[PDB]
Amino acid sequence: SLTEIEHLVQSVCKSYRETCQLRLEDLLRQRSNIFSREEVTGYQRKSMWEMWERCAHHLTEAIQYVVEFAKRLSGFMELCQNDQIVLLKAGAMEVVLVRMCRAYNADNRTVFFEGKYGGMELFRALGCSELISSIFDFSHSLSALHFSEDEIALYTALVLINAHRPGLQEKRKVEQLQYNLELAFHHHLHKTHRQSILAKLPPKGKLRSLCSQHVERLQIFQHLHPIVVQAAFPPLYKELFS
Ligand SMILES: O=C(O)c1ccc(OCc2c(-c3c(Cl)cccc3C(F)(F)F)noc2-c2cn[nH]c2)cc1
Repeated sequence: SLTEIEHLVQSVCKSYRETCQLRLEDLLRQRSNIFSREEVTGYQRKSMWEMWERCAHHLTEAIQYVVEFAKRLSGFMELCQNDQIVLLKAGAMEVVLVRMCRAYNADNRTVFFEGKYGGMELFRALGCSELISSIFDFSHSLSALHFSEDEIALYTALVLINAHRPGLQEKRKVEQLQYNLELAFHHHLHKTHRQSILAKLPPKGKLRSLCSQHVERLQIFQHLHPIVVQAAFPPLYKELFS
């Protein structure tokens, strides 16, 4: 079924376009819009816990857009609730981290944060310089790929739809969706002469490690200074918060 695979491509790309938060052309056009030294100092002088509150809410919103992305993938809603949650819990943050490279400018090592670009020194008050370096380095490695929007869409669909996540109840069902998405992805890369990015994708385990460190830090902050979540997905909220 040739056009069926081209269908799933069009349905993944449309779900991505509807949930990607900012258009790539907006992010690229804003690259010259950079925080001043005075603006950077204002961020650096904020409380740890205020910068935590800002970052936690940006990350919560980002996760919620990823959940909406997943929900709009043909086949995801047909999975059982348990498996939907298993996949989102394990992979939604991984997708957020991947999505970050669109907002990263490798020319000057800045990210688009709250309306302008700035470097990692913007986040000094968080006292997480190791994790922030690891996030910036990761986005720096991905930015070298010059990911197109469809490549990020199909790749992040596969970050989510991974039949190897422990605890799946209907594994064959997740496998079917996974194989169809893998075919869609490989067909698209062939069509665009972009198969060369396959060897350049992050090693399996690299994204897992960075996300587990990231989520562990967020859980520590949340334990010390809980934020109020505008909760839209009760079964998933219940798995992350306590
Ligand atoms: O609207 C809903 O109902 C809703 C919204 C977000 C949800 O979780 C966000 C999240 C966080 C996070 C974030 Cl973003 C910010 C602060 C603290 C955490 C913590 F404490 F959980 F670590 N970290 O990891 C995830 C995650 C990984 N996979 N899925 C989610 C869940 C449900």
